[PDB]
Amino acid sequence: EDLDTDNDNIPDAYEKNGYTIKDSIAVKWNDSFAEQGYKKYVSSYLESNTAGDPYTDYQKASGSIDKAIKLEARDPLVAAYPVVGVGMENLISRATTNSKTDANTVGVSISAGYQNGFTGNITTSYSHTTDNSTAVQDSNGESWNTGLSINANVRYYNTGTAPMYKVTPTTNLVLDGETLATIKAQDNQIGNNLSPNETYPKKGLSPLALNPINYDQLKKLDSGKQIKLETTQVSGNYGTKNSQGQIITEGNSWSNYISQIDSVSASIILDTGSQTFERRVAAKEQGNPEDKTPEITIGEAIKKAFSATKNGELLYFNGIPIDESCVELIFDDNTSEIIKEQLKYLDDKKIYNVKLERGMNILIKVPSYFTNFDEYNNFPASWSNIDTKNQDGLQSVANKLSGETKIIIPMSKLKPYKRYVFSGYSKDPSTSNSITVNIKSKEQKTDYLVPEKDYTKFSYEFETTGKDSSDIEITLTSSGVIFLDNLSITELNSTP
Amino acid sequence: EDLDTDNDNIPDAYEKNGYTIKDSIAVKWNDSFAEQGYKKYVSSYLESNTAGDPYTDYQKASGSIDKAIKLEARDPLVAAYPVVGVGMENLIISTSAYINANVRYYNTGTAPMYKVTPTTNLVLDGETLATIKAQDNQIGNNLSPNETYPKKGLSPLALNTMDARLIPINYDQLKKLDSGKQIKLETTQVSGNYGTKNSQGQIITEGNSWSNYISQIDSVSASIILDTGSQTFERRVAAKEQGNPEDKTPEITIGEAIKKAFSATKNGELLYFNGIPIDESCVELIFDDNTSEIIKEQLKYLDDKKIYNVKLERGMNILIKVPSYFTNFDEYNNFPASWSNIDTKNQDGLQSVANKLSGETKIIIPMSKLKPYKRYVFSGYSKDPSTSNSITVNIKSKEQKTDYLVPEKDYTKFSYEFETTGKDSSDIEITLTSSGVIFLDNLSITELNS
Amino acid sequence: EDLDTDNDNIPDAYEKNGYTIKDSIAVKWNDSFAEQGYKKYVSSYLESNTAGDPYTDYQKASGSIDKAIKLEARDPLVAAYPVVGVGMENLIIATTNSKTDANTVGVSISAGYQNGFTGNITTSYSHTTDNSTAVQDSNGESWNTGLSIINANVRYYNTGTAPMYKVTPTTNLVLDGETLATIKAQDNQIGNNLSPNETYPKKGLSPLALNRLIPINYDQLKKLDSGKQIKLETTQVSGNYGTKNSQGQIITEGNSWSNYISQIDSVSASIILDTGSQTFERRVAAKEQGNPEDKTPEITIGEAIKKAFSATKNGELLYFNGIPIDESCVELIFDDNTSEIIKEQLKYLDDKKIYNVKLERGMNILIKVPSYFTNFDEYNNFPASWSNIDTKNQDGLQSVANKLSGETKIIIPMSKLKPYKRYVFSGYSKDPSTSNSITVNIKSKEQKTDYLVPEKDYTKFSYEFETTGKDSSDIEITLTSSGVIFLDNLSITELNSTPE
Ligand SMILES: [Ca+2]
Ligand SMILES: [Ca+2]
Ligand SMILES: [Ca+2]
Ligand SMILES: [Ca+2]
Ligand SMILES: [Ca+2]
Ligand SMILES: [Ca+2]
Ligand SMILES: [Ca+2]
Ligand SMILES: [Ca+2]
Ligand SMILES: [Ca+2]
Repeated sequence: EDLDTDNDNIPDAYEKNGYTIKDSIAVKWNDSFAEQGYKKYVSSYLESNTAGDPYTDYQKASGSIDKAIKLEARDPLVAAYPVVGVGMENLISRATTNSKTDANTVGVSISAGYQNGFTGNITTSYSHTTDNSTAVQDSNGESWNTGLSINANVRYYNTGTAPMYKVTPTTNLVLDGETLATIKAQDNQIGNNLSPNETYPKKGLSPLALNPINYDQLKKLDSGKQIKLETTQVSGNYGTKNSQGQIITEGNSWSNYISQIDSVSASIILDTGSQTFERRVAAKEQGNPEDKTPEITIGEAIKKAFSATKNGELLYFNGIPIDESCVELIFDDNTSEIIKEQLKYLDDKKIYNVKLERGMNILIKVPSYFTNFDEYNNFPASWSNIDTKNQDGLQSVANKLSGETKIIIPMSKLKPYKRYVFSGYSKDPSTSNSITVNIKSKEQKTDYLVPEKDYTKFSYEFETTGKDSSDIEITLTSSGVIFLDNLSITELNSTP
Repeated sequence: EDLDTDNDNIPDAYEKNGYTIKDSIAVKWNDSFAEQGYKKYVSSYLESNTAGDPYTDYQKASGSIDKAIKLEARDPLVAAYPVVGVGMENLIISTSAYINANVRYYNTGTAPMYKVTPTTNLVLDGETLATIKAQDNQIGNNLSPNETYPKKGLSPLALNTMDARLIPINYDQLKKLDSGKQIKLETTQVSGNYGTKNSQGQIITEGNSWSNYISQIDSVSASIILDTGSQTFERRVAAKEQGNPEDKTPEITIGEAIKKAFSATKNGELLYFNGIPIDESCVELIFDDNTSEIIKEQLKYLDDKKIYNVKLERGMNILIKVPSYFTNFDEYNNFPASWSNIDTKNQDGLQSVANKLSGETKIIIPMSKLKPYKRYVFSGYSKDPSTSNSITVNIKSKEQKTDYLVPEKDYTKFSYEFETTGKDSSDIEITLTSSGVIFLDNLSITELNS
Repeated sequence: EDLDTDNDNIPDAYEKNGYTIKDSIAVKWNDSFAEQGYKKYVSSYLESNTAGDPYTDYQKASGSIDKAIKLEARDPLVAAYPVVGVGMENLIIATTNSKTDANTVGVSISAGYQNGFTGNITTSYSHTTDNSTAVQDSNGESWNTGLSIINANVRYYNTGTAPMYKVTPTTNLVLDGETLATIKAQDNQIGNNLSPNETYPKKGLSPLALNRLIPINYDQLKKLDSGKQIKLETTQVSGNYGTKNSQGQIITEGNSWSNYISQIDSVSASIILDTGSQTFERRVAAKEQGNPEDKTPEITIGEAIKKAFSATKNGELLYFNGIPIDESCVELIFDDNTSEIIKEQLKYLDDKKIYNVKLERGMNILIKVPSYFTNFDEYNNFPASWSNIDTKNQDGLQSVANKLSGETKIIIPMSKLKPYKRYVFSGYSKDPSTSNSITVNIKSKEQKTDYLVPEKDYTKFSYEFETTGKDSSDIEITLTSSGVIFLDNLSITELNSTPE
């Protein structure tokens, strides 16, 4: 075991089967290393840069890279890749917020039930975190025509795993479908450095200010739509070591690698609700028989990309459960088609057990409130008539629904002018009971549900209107006995 | 031995344990070296730049770096890191309207910065007036630590160019300035260089950019700030990654970190900066949420129950605010106004002696030596073996404070937050009462934010 | 020996002790070399550049550097450092400039000095780049005449030991507190060459016109009218140094002097010598106090002065181009920290001389030679002769004294003094009987009288007197004693210029 075909100081056999770096030397992987904290790395023995990034497999695995790079990008399959966008703080004035997911979720259709095996949803307008949508937070029904009777505050963000140096973004002013001009940061709106999961200017500093609109767009802006600001391209550099040991970011353009990484990877986005992450994971092309990129499943990709913890069987991200049945998976058309085609040949019927291919797009939307009756409950109020003396749950226990259960959801906790979906898993062994669900919202809707012998997922939509309004009431009425588990509420796009 | 994994001219065995530099070559540490002035250095044996700065462990330890770098940054665990800001001295508006301001750059780090080009924000109330970047006319060639540009004894430089003349667009914001508002100045980013010696021996600061190292240093270190009331120092000390078994960064406590970072002397047990006590009980410690949580979690597993014995961790933020007036009844008393009901015959103090109080203590503080319109706190430690007396405070301030405190069997610290407003207002009255006989020690007064 | 730790072509044993360069190679020092004119060099054996300048110890000692560098900087302990400032000599909406006014404005003169410390203390110690100009065109009229409700003439100067190439000063144009604008030479006010002790343009050339138009307020105009204290601050200067290359050519292109300014200022002590007309600024390297690995040699203050200013030691007293610059023959001015260090260090010395105190890092020293000084031994530069002088004595401070019994008068014409300037009259007196008394009278703009009592040994006394106008009464100084008194080393030193 001494061959090095790609010449990156890792033997072919070790890199094919499994290796780890100890004392700056690659060693064969042994299962006893897991408790000591070492991780099992695998990469391609024919290419020195498996993920397509500036750093080779040895440099990533051994940590011999910039120390500002996230520890997730030390896996050869996870690329070091900045994701820089621009978000609007104020416009001129009234305070506004921004969302990196609304454009992705605006085009998802929610149905009452889900088909066999497949659990996630399908979007028609999949977008990345660089697309940003503005939402006015200081609106009280007034229009923008008042006052005038007829600059801009921005703050760059990084959702990638690598820092970008000398950031020069280019953004388009989208007048709800119209473009004034393309604007490029000339000399004073350049960020010298922008670490992952941080903004420029840093938190605690005033939003950046950079140096007109017609009544037709004012009428559009006043009625139901808000301006959006998205980046067409960003130019920046990366750091590498000299022969004298210095770090240089000059001539090291990130644009030399944008196209290569994007074409050998699969895009995955995780949205915790407060902070958002976007990762690229390398995959192999199907036709080529000389492509030696390791093949891993979707759950392994999630664990490697987001450094989730495998506490038993379910993955946990900083304590938040991100398991297949605890989140809302959103794919585009092609990825959903591939997953559905691959699921019929798999007896497990799990999305996370499906092999990861290049070109797939996955979005994970973590619920705002989720309960599983085992260890996790973050609902603002406790559900009524909770039964836990059962051992027939989806994972550990379930809820023995016999009668009526209600939940009190204050309007203050939920963001106004937003679209939500209520989801959960239900099972009825007798297959002779009916479920009636009523949601109290701006519009009251009544829907009937027929559970099956095994666990199935249901979903119902509702919207919240107005900061000052009535509470939200959800009730579950059962004719007989119904098994309930893994109830959750996720936040979809905003509404006019 | 002679094994050098990282190739930085220090053997791995020497780095794992202590080592020191004698005659520009590394040697094993011996306890007899401390009496001759030599210092004990420990660093990671798997990396050449433990702290993340442009200088390796051997260069820092042996002093083979720029001589303008402070001696604190000669320790491999303390980073050589400039902290450059801008401070506004005068503000001028005149005629539309032309804005000129008088500023002066500051450096609170351990390394000089060359060719300083700061960027600062002009904000009056949330809204940024403009983003200003210095031009060739107002770039500082040299900015040494603990020094300003221009140096002391020179007039502050004026900033009135935006290459041009700066001019606000609308007048409503300028008119709102008179409506009880002010202009704020904060530093967004600063450009600059560091010196390295080339193959001919000359110092070069041309291709060397400090921005190539900001993200890396800020990511592998902990931030500590020491404020003595007159001059402020900000330091970065390297810490290890929690989940990495291959991270060989040495692990040190908070007191060791402070001693290394600020070159504080230690006479037996206490820590002195320049004769100013900076001990755990002699200053005010301020932490953010995460650092406070880590410290509280780690304290319950430690018998001594001291902040300075808690292991330093990556990402922690510590602020040390040295009290302006501090007395310990032993060797230091700069209080302008004497106390009441004082009996100095005791031996049950925190370090040497204490003060015997029987009843209540009230202090009338003259405000002549006090800076107007600043929040203050009066702090100290109290002892009560009986655990049967209650302590309450009667405080005269903007909002009158009446709170209750229960002394413990051992020494306990009392500090109550209050806001003082009005120079031409009523005198500040502070009253504290105890039911029985109590022992009090380490009394101090500290300025805070206003 | 042969060991060379720092790789600068001089053995460590040679650097720890003295050494000298003969035939471009270092040799061990011998006491007999002083006759041939050779000098004894010491440097740090762990450092190539002891002084912190771009030139190593061997390059400095062997003289293999730019030939425009003064022989003072041939010593490895004396840094090759340019001190470039801007001076103004013409006002446009005829003028002299003093480079040691900010230092002497804050010095307070007292009659008596504590035993051992025969020096003064300043409050606003500044360097020769901080320059103040005094207008002499006005004879009593204000600037408001003629115009009521932009290009000035300047000339750079160098008081260092190294030439500056491609000089680009950044002068701070501050009138009184308020800074109107900060300006910097761009293309036509850049000096290609500026040798030490030289100006740009040269002495026989007209001053260059300073660079659009800057508004001037009116209140500051009458502020100048009340008192003329216009200042011309130089915040920074850009320039290059010359070094040889592989071809053998002198190169001054990427050789920025700013790469070395912070390093030199951090490992050295600043000393300024003012010789009445010309002013010199030097930097001498010193050691770190708490560093066992710092091998910089330790020298005293007198040794540092002799090394830095190339003074000649004629016996035991230092001489600078004939002018005596000994401790008792000049006016030493320190700042607070240097003064307290010297005061602490004197009480552990038997001799109790400032020149015997070890030089330390961060020290600031200013030397101002008196305008008129006599010692009754060989030097007497007063325009007139002191009356009632008894040269035949042996109890003098160095050789002889002035046996005083009665009254002493000196005539001093006003044309020999610069008007509107604060002055100091100083000397040493001693009375073995410890019973007589001395009274003095100074005839100046104010009639001031002070009393003085001598001691068993010599004790310096200092008194103030000012001048006003070019046409006024002559300055008369009276020395009156009851019994017999010994006087020696009488001097008059010119301090700052008083406001109009
Ligand atoms: Ca390989
Ligand atoms: Ca490979
Ligand atoms: Ca469950
Ligand atoms: Ca090593
Ligand atoms: Ca090391
Ligand atoms: Ca005590
Ligand atoms: Ca040598
Ligand atoms: Ca040497
Ligand atoms: Ca004499």
